[PDB]
Amino acid sequence: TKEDVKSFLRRNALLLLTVLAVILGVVLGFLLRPYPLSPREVKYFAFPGELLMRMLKMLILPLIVSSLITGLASLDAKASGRLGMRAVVYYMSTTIIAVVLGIILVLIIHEVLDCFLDLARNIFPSNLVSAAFRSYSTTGQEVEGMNILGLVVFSMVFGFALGKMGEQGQLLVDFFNSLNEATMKLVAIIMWYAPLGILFLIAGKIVEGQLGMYMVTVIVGLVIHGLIVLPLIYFLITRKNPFVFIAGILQALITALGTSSSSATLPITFKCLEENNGVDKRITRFVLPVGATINMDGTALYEAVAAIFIAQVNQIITISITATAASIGAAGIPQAGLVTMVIVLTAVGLPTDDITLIIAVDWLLDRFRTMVNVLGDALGAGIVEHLSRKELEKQDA
Amino acid sequence: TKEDVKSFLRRNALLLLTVLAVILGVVLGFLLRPYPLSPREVKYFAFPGELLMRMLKMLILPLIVSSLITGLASLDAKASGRLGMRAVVYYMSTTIIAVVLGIILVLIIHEVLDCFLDLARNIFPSNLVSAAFRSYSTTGQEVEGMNILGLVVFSMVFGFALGKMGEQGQLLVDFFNSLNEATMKLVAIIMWYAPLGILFLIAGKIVEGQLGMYMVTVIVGLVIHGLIVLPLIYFLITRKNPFVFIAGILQALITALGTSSSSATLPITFKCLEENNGVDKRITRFVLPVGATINMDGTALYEAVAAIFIAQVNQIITISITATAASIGAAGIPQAGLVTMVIVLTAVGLPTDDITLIIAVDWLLDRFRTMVNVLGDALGAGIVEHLSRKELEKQDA
Amino acid sequence: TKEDVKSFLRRNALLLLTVLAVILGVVLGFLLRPYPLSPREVKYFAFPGELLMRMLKMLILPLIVSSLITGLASLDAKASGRLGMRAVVYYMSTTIIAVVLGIILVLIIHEVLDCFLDLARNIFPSNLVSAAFRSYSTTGQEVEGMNILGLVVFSMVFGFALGKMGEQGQLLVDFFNSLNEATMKLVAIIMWYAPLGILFLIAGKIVEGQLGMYMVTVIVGLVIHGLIVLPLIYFLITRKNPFVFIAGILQALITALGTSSSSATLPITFKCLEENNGVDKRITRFVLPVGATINMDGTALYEAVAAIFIAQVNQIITISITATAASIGAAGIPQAGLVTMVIVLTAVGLPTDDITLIIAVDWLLDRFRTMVNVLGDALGAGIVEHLSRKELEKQDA
Ligand SMILES: COc1ccc([C@@H]2C(C#N)=C(N)OC3=C2C(=O)C[C@@H](c2cccc4ccccc24)C3)cc1
Ligand SMILES: COc1ccc([C@@H]2C(C#N)=C(N)OC3=C2C(=O)C[C@@H](c2cccc4ccccc24)C3)cc1
Ligand SMILES: COc1ccc([C@@H]2C(C#N)=C(N)OC3=C2C(=O)C[C@@H](c2cccc4ccccc24)C3)cc1
Ligand SMILES: N[C@H](C(=O)O)[C@H](OCc1cccc(NC(=O)c2ccc(C(F)(F)F)cc2)c1)C(=O)O
Ligand SMILES: N[C@H](C(=O)O)[C@H](OCc1cccc(NC(=O)c2ccc(C(F)(F)F)cc2)c1)C(=O)O
Ligand SMILES: N[C@H](C(=O)O)[C@H](OCc1cccc(NC(=O)c2ccc(C(F)(F)F)cc2)c1)C(=O)O
Repeated sequence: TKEDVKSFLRRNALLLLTVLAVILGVVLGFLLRPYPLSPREVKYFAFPGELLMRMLKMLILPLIVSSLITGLASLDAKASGRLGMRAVVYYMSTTIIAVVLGIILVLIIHEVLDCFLDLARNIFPSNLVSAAFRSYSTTGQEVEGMNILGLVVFSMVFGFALGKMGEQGQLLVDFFNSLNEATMKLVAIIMWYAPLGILFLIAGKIVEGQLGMYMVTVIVGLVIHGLIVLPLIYFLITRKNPFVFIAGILQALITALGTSSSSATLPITFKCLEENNGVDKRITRFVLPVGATINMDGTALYEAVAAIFIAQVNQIITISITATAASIGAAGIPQAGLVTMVIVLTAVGLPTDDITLIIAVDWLLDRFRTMVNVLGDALGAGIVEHLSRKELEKQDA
Repeated sequence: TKEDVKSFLRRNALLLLTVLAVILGVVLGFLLRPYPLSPREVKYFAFPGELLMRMLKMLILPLIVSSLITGLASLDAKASGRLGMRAVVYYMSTTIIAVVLGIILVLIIHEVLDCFLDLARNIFPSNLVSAAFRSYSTTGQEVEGMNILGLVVFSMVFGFALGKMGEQGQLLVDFFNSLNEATMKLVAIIMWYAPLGILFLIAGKIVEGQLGMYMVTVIVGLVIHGLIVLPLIYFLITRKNPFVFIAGILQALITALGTSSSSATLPITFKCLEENNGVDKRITRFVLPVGATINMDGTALYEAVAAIFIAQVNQIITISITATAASIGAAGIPQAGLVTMVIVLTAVGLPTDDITLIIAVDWLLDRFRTMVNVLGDALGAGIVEHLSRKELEKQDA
Repeated sequence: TKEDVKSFLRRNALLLLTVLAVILGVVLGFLLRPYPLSPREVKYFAFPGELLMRMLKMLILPLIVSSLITGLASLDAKASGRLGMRAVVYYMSTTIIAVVLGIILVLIIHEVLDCFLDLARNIFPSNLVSAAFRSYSTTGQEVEGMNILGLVVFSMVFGFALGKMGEQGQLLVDFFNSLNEATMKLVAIIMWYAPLGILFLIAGKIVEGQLGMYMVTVIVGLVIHGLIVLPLIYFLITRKNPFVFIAGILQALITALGTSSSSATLPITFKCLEENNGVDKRITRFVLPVGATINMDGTALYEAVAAIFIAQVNQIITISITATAASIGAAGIPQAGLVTMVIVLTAVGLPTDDITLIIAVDWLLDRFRTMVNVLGDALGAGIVEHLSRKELEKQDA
């Protein structure tokens, strides 16, 4: 039992390094906490964690495009719809269970139109080159930050258009498969930088009562949905140990607990499922890019608790529907999850000005929130893969 | 005669739908006209027509690039110059007849240097990625809106550079031919959205004497050049019925009567000539992208009438040359045709401040103006195709 | 001797034309010098030289990307490191000899932290499409002008990732080799415009004591390092006549003496080495893109003289290290070499406000400064090619 320890210290050496970086990140951060938290000084200390995010976000653009293009071309007309329906039924339910449990824990223990239009404006981009670095935000009208929604949508219909012309449109698919493979080699390179980054990402961010109880409500709620409810969903589908599957994607969850972005961690998550858990590439390039942008189970729970927590200052159907709708939401400027807090409160009738209270604790919750967002699509991949046994068998020979 | 009606209701079902959308567009627009024409309210009603333009303009960038690249590579050194000379002699004459007839109807019934330099600055782009979403406008110096001129020029010399290296540069040509085909599948998809868009595009834009007579001068002038002069040019070249050819490209003219942009309609025009009229792809990818940006017969007529109409408030050679030069013009910010009205009046000596009069009626004229711009290159394609009998025969085997 | 003159007037006809353009450029410039040097008037006269720079800079982006991608894929794991180590040992020494000689001639005859971070932020781009037209400059935070550093770095690791997957990643390499060849055909086209441009580039820029002696210090210093020291380095490696090699790349040096940018001239330099001097493409696509951005021997000499020249108004180790570090420097906004003058003086302790003195003469020195920057990598190519005899032999069959 205590003899086979060295065989684990050599195998998962980097997995121990990113864990030790989480340990040392708490160490160095609290060590430099008594010193002044000057804006420049903080941003200079949080620079090796900043460099990591630049390498990580540069890799997502040629990843999501090449993923969905080959992902839909390598699937039949009915096979693409089937795999999709299996994923959507999973996405909607996992964002509906997290909101239900999220509403229970808080009730037991404790322009809006222009947003709909901008999302629709972003689903159909006016320019593709622009979409690769610009999103639409009304009131000039194009804000900085890649329009992932417009790219995901275009990549799907373009990829499916290739999968409908076959022989002619094989060249482009063979181009996008080599490009997806090249960025999957680049992710193995940037993988080694992760410990040095995850350290300064959480070391630099810790140098920044009534909220005390709220913090535990969400944290425990996320543990019940993520480490209790979600593994039971996997066992109800595959009948395989999920706590061994989750172990394989640890390097992606540990980084999610640092980066706080399912986007920044999607290339590592892609490697953790294609290499460690050995999931079929045909479904990773399909489920993972969509899942990271739409399936946000960690967000659904946090949006529900925050809406009822501010009600203490002062019709659950108007809150449960909006919090599930906020999870699919990715409009305007890219943020930490506070970008959609105005929309979730206006539709019900709660005070919008009560947001400044939760922002002080939000940053530590964001790290746990992202872990569930990644765990949602990660476990979801196995569930969709197991449910698409016929579709994946027919593709070979 | 009245028995073969159902065989037309099933065949050209979408062509009847876009016509009925033009009918219902007049219906719903005038129905909601008594109500307040509030800025937000109008822009929200004109949203399903707005979404259409986003899908349409996203498709032009990978269309014009792939069109001209394969279009010049699939043609010999002399064959490219020949086909080109046939198109230029046609372009210059169709913009010279429309100005002559345009000058007759109005005379019978009724910095400028920095603009030349910006056009030249835009012919040779400083950066290609920039050119895909930015144009040059002096006084920071790069305005939003794709530099079509710089793309058309580069696409030609890049495509011809591939057509000069052959075997080596075949791979890229085979890539750009699959990409042109993929966006031609995407246009068939967006084709079905057109009725729902063309409805709200003209329904939302109708909720917005001396000019009364001017409006008819241009409208009748356009009918004489477009539906009388232009079909006679086609009959003088092909000796085939043009009123059957124009019927094939109806779905592109009906949309031009809505979108008001030969750019937005170029992907539909590409489908209407490659699928309905059965024109050779080798000349569509050649003539159509250039024709939509340079051959503007509807503009030449409107620029001539507007210049002499403002003279009523108060040397035809100084007006006839500038109005033909305004048609080739595509500099600065993309507009509705009023962007070049300062240039056409300064060179002759007419009052520039008299522009605010015609802008109120310009929007309805723009819809008819574009129809002639599309009809110019559409009929032009057949004429060039028929004139390049030897060049297209030698290319096979 | 005087009989074989016509055989040179027909062969190097364009090389005589660009030389005659340098002659006529001095002629027309001084002819129009008595007239008013109005801002607009100057910019309109310097327009045919302006058009040249637009064609030249549009060609660098698809050149450097395709160059380094095929350049590292067509080399073995150790072969890439070897060729690289040979180039780096050459780069660092040529920037160390130019600073040493630069420090001798001037001493015989006569936030800074935010700059380090921005360079590191630019080495790892956050977005690739952005990197193709945007650089990082702190205090919104992304300035206009292609991030060459981030492109050079990415192009290397992406190209090497293809060279590690072989057969799979051969398609993309065969794509990038056809694209590098296409822009090498486009450079032969733009080559003919060079005389008409180089004329108005130096004709328009000449219409714009204590500094008199400083001007000669640098000019003579550059001649000693470039036309005396550098050819001796080539003879110490190849044992071949360098004054015949330099003659082949004349059309690239003559243009450098006009454009004043090693970027703008890199496509011509690429043609002058691949066509005239007959250097192996395998090392041109390797050494040249890097060399133009990092190896700046003309800058190292000018940075050293300017730092000690301003000391006349008032520890050489603090000046010699910074001037060598300024040569590798390419951060923020693209300039004429004055962008790094604040950094080189703050680290030592010299007055930063004394910059406004040398800017009046800097423009004529810049033209000679660039010639050494181009001559550095041009001669460097031959030296690396000769030093990589084994690596280039093993690549064939
Ligand atoms: C809110 O945004 C999304 C985007 C994608 C999806 C689904 C998904 C996932 N996960 C992936 N990878 O592919 C497809 C999906 C479909 O349901 C539709 C499916 C599909 C089937 C058949 C034809 C198609 C043509 C174009 C695009 C998708 C198509 C592909 C769901 C919601
Ligand atoms: C104002 O802007 C334009 C742009 C294009 C054109 C003509 C055209 C049309 N329509 C198309 N499709 O191709 C060519 C044209 C030529 O006349 C030139 C022709 C050509 C022949 C031979 C070599 C070439 C090399 C580079 C570019 C074009 C070349 C191609 C005319 C005016
Ligand atoms: C300041 O910026 C630079 C960038 C490049 C270089 C060198 C160079 C030149 N000149 C070129 N063409 O390629 C390589 C170089 C290496 O030293 C490293 C070399 C290399 C070898 C092995 C594996 C690599 C993997 C990724 C990138 C480069 C790699 C390639 C030096 C400094
Ligand atoms: N931390 C969460 C959280 O990034 O998944 C989430 O972050 C805020 C947020 C809100 C709405 C949309 C997003 N979108 C992304 O970060 C994103 C996710 C994935 C991609 C993709 F490219 F597909 F990989 C691109 C972008 C993020 C939250 O805190 O609620
Ligand atoms: N409605 C006309 C009218 O778009 O063709 C015309 O619109 C204004 C105008 C003026 C100058 C240039 C343009 N250019 C375009 O709209 C355009 C046309 C074609 C393309 C292309 F990409 F090649 F398809 C790109 C842009 C438009 C007019 O009203 O005179
Ligand atoms: N004239 C010099 C001088 O352009 O090489 C130099 O110009 C200023 C300067 C300073 C720092 C960086 C640069 N970089 C470039 O011009 C540049 C060089 C090469 C490329 C590349 F793309 F690789 F070809 C891109 C950009 C220029 C100087 O005067 O010191």
